[PDB]
Amino acid sequence: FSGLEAAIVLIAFVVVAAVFSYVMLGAGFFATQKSQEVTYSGMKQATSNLILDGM
Amino acid sequence: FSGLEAAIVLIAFVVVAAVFSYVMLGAGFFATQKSQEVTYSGMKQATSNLILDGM
Repeated sequence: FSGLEAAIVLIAFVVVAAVFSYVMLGAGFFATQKSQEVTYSGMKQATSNLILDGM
Repeated sequence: FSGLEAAIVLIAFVVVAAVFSYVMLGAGFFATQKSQEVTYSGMKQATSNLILDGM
């Protein structure tokens, strides 16, 4: 049994990690960038209120 | 009984040895050179992965 083949796999473990890492970050930024949008809209929802002024 | 004839055979033992030796090496290099190819392809199999980037 040789670690030469272990290397072959070690790539695969690392690569899928990096790809998941890659996407999760992308998934994550979008998660954040979405989480930001709802907040900006959230405050804009309340503060965009319009009012009847006087009689 | 004379070793003169033993020589005649001793050639034959040596020759088939050298031929087997000759081929086994050739069989062996190919074994190795094959063992290398699968490894190169093996890493190339994992690392050649392609990815969808972003939305």
